[PDB]
Amino acid sequence: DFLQLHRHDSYAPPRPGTLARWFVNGAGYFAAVADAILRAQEEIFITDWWLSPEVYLKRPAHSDDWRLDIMLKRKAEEGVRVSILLFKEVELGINSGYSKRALMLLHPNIKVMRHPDQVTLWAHHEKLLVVDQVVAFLGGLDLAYGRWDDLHYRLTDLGPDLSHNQFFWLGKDYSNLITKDWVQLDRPFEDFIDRETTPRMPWRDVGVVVHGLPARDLARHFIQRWNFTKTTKAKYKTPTYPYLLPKSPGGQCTTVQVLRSVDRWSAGTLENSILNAYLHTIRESQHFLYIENQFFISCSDGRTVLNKVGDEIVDRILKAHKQGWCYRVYVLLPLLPGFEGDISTGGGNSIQAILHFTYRTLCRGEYSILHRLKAAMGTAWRDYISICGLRTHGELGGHPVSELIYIHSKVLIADDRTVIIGSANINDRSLLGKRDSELAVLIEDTETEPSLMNGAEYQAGRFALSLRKHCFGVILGPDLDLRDPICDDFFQLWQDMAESNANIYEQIFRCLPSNATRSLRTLREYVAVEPLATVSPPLARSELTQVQGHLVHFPLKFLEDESLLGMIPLEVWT
Repeated sequence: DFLQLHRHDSYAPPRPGTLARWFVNGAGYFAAVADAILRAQEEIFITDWWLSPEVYLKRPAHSDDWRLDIMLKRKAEEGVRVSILLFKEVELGINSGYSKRALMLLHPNIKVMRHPDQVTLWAHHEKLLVVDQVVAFLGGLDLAYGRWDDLHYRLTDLGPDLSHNQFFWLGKDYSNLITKDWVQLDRPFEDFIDRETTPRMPWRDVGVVVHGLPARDLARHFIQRWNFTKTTKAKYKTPTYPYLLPKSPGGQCTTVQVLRSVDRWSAGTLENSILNAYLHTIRESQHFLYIENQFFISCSDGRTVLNKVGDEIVDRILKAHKQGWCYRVYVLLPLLPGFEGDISTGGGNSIQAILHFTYRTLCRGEYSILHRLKAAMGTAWRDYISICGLRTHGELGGHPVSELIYIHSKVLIADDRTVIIGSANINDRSLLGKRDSELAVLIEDTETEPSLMNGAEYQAGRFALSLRKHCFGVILGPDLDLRDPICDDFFQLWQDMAESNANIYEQIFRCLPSNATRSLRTLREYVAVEPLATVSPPLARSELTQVQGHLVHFPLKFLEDESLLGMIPLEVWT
């Protein structure tokens, strides 16, 4: 199975008959992770870009039960060997030193290695937990603060002996990473933003659990990285860090293939099979793509942006337009990048740098998707691609408040039949292989159910259709017909709701980003106006009843008059 590369040049072959189950949001994912830890008998393997030891896997907490570090300590006390690989930041505020020391203190059977020790731009980004080399969790969710959430996407959490606790996010877990970055992680149960005045930011993400052969394949990636990391410095070469060896509930039978991005620096071998699977899946798609991703930085110029995901999307749309076939691309992006900054004053240079490359993919310049579509078909591009974000509202301090829903997912769905779930963002950092290390699974359905595709009967895949309908249903908010994802009536309904919700949120909250602020000049005057939410809470509440779902148009004109791009290498942002 591992003497030679496979489909998409992956180290692992496709695995038919694999039981797999998807998760939307951290609540179900973290609870299933907890259940799997509890039943571990031999080994637990964990990779994290950030691991918060005191995070709770089930909420709300009333004791030390379900706290990550306590759960791992008890399993280690039972004889389970826990092996953990953490990213070593440049003291970023993730504080891997605190995580390492806390985990190593728990029990002698828990071993942690950090990497890299050299200065580099790139990171270990994959999120993985494997139990007994037979059950594997992956996706966009780190076992970290701020990640737990559910369909309620709560903006508030108002209700150390925890017996009477009612909070869902204790201490550092209550957070809004755009308002303020994490500080003082060695004080896990102390707030660092004002619960009474400062809404948290909802976190949307996608995970998956796979059983059997793909879980063993994922264990083999962990083992390869573990044994490679042993050789990186003298402390890790000793038997204190043992050589690891491959061991030769709602799940759907599928065909699953593991994919990864790794390089010499990260694993001692080269692979970019996530990128390969993305390009092949887009090229071979026949009806639609649904893309929910934290980043959308693509369209190659051969110099500053290299990955061709955006280029394959353009070619696929142009091909469908040339042949006269119905084809839709849904892109769901976070309305603002997840960096600390004040968007009312422009957002700061980190936010603006990401915004620059985001709009470069979307609609600004010769390489953008919309410029190349407009060139071939003019205004008809709106028939083939819709770019949206998510927003919600609640109440705090006696008046409505609003916040974007942070899309941290890294998922693609094609044709209601194929799904890619992993850690890889759509940017060069995740996809080129040479930069950040990443994991993903390509999930192809072999079992189907009768559905619709532009009005015709269509055998859709069970795993993909259930996931796609769950995304659409949450995003759109009973009598909605979600069977057909590309027919004219539904696509119009999608665009109408995205525009209607965006207009209402702008009328009530004057929230940013917005097409109303195309320069920093106009932004300065725009934010000096008090929004209706606080001027007249009753009038604001009445208008907010017309919102349905969370879908909002992604404003394509925000700060379009500014350049948005000093000595940091540009590849930091791509």
